Amino acid sequence: SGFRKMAFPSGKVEGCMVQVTCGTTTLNGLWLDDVVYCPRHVICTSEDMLNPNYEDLLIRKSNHNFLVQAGNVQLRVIGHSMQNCVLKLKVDTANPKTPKYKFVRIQPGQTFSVLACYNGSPSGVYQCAMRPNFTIKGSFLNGSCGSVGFNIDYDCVSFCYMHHMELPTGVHAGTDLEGNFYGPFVDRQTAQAAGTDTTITVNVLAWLYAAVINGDRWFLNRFTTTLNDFNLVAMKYNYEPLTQDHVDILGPLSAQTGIAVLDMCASLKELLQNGMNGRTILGSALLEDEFTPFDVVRQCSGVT
Amino acid sequence: SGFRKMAFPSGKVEGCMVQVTCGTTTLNGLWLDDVVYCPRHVICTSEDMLNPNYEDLLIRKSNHNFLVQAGNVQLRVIGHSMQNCVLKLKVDTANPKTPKYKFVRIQPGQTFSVLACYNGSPSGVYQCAMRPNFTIKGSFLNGSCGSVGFNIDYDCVSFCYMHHMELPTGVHAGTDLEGNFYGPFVDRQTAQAAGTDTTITVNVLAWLYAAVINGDRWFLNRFTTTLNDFNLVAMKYNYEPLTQDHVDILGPLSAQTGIAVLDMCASLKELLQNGMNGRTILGSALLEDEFTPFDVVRQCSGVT
Ligand SMILES: *CC(=O)N1CCN(Cc2cnc(Cc3ccccc3)s2)CC1
Ligand SMILES: *CC(=O)N1CCN(Cc2cnc(Cc3ccccc3)s2)CC1
Repeated sequence: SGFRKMAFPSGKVEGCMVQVTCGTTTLNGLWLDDVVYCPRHVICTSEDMLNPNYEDLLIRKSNHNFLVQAGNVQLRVIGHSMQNCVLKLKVDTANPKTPKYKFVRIQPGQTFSVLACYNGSPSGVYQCAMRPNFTIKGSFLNGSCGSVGFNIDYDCVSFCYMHHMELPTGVHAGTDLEGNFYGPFVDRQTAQAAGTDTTITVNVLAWLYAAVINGDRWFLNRFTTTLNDFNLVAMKYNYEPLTQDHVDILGPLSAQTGIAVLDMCASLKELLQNGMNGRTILGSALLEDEFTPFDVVRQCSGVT
Repeated sequence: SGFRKMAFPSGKVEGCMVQVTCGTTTLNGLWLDDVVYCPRHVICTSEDMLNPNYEDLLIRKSNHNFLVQAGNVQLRVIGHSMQNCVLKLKVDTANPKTPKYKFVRIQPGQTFSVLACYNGSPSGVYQCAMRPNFTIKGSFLNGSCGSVGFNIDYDCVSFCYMHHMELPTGVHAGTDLEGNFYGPFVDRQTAQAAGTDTTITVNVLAWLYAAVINGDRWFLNRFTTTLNDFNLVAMKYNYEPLTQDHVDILGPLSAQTGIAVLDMCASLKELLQNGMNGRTILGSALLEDEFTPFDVVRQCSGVT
């Protein structure tokens, strides 16, 4: 028993982290097979970041300008190309620690682990969610760009995020491993405001199910509701609308606990309307939304 | 910017996890050099756990009864011994992935990362703290025993915890790597109640400093207090007494923010007395106590 904000084991990803330096900028790269992926803003000076023309800046760079170091050994760059907002640096050596992998583009509400790195070296691992406004709330200092987000399915690492920037409000933006930003963000030091950071309703319900499985049951009430009634309340509280797809995904949790999804929605509705009254659920005084239904099943079952 | 509950990268520890089976019980083992460490209750049947005499049960076990598997390859056991509540299984092969390591016994209030494992395979990593009542609030299912807690200092892993049991209240108990339980707990299926789970005051103050460094400043007030006055309030709220040693340890955070430790104590005193009033600090609606002052400095500076 017990329920924790749990990250995937990071070993498979640690073996892929490298340092990439172009001129005076050093950030992280992801080395998979004979390609190193990194944010294209590694070619920028702090002056360039204000309004960079990446194609033009890249013309002044040659393979030998990209210094790639894996541990304390230098990798030989034999090609370079820009794919959207990432650079792909072809090296002459395949990463011998390359795990089975995929590049996936996640949907808002999906969680993933981040291996925060500096100078190609891992500093820590934590769990994030792609917010409904396409930002993530991470922990990233200067030098952390190029750190990646991922999920693991037994032995296959699905990379979903590469860190590129921090908005003026302290929230984070990045791309998938094809270099496409999540949301409307651009790799430019310009006015970029995030939209409404709504709560991931389906995740909150999954976490309420985890609470029941782990013994926290005070919030269970004698009520039920409908999808439409619940959604009127969810709209009022800046929660994402709950769909039949979300109800279906919560089916295994509903089956395990014997609590119908709509009954849990009515418990959530009362928590939104009445608050916690100074009480806690799974050690939290707020409704946690960074556990998906899959995460709750995975953690409550013990998938390795 | 941003502040997350961050675990150490788990790769160095993943390379040490093995499966240990004795009869019908399978749990995790830690393989360092040519020794595999595991909870001694691996020799128990569910019937034995009620009142086990470990020395007597161990007499009926031989080296060949301890099945140790690292990945899909079997390790040859050439010796076995009991040290307190752990068994040390000498194998004929040194773990080629053994990192630089130490065995440390932590004090309450200290944090560490846990690599939750099942059948010698890593499932996830999360951050814990040794509670003042010597329990930890983990996420452990049956089969997770033998999973370990650790800290890392650059390339040296300091192992501090091995998981042994869950109390009837859903909290966890275990040993250091010398096999001595933290607290008064015993490896027996018997009535073991935990003492008061008080809040780790020095950790809360460190986390308030992290909040200020990361932009959350609403809770800063116009007041100050003294150690004795603050401690009268801390006693009332089941917070650990703050000592001059704790004040000294908070010195670098005080210096970085320009907020004197006693002024932060006065902010904490008002938060205890008035509550949060529906507001949050670093995404939390409660005062977080599982970040030490060292953790805050480490994360806010980017140590790898
Ligand atoms: C996320 C990440 O690692 N990066 C993107 C943001 N930059 C910010 C900086 C750029 N240059 C720096 C050093 C400097 C400061 C002032 C004048 C000249 C150079 S920090 C870091 C990389
Ligand atoms: C923490 C950990 O991994 N362990 C300590 C607690 N045991 C509990 C169990 C013991 N035997 C089990 C299977 C069984 C159930 C009922 C009757 C006979 C066998 S679960 C697991 C290991």
